[PDB]
Amino acid sequence: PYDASKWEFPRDRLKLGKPLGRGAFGQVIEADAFGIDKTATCRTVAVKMLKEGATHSEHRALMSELKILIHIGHHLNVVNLLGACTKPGGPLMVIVEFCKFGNLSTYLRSKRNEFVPYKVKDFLTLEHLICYSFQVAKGMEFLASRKCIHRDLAARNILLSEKNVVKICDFGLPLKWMAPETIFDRVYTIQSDVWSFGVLLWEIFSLGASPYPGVKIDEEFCRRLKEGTRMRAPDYTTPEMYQTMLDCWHGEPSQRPTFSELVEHLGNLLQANA
Ligand SMILES: O=C(Nc1cccc(C(F)(F)F)c1)c1ccccc1NCc1ccncc1
Repeated sequence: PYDASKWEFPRDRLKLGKPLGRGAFGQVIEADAFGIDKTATCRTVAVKMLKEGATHSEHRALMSELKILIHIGHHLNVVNLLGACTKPGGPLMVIVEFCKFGNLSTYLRSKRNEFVPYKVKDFLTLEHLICYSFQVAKGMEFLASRKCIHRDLAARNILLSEKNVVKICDFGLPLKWMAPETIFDRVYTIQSDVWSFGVLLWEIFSLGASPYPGVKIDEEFCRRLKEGTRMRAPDYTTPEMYQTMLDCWHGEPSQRPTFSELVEHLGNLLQANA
């Protein structure tokens, strides 16, 4: 059940602004929420709202997401729920903390000319890339502990906040990030998200490059994946990091590492890079 006293926010205390994403359900927009932090301050927030012409299935989907977000709770590497507009008088709105710097893929592409493996300014290092990977693994380990499956784990869903802090989100087909059991059997598990994490590692260590470059996405691509074909090492990877991708891309879901194993593994690589 939904706790109104804890999550209900007044529509009049919200000032909608610049759009961030657009889907068939509605849109993600940037807004200013006045006194959302049990105070009288102004906070910039991200709002997911339904269009005027909305399906009952669309309303159920946004309500489910609100319930999933209430269930998740707070974690530093997961977008935090601040409120909701569920009461009649306007459209259904889901309010989360805003991430100013956008998605990691777009950010890393803008920093290709600003990369050095290590410092002996506004530059990325190997430590940064391992840190982002580590933070995503931590947030995914938390989602697994709350018995949640992401369904769309990709760099476009990894947002960057202040102090190099990355947060897992969901703006919502994405065959490049999909595990073989998800394509061929439609099985969605936490182990199929491990496969997606491997693709996300490739995105991080290629500095925002698109997975499977120049490869046609169809039936042949799918048959090659099932046959054991894998992506070659990206341009900015370490040998250990590429092996971690290959472990995530194991054909058998049970033979892939868990997010808890990846947290420990990436945590040690961060130490070893120093
Ligand atoms: O991400 C949202 N919901 C969500 C749903 C399911 C799972 C998870 C997860 F990933 F956290 F488990 C998160 C979300 C909700 C409301 C508005 C924007 C949203 N995202 C885009 C955004 C853009 C800029 N700044 C912050 C966020």
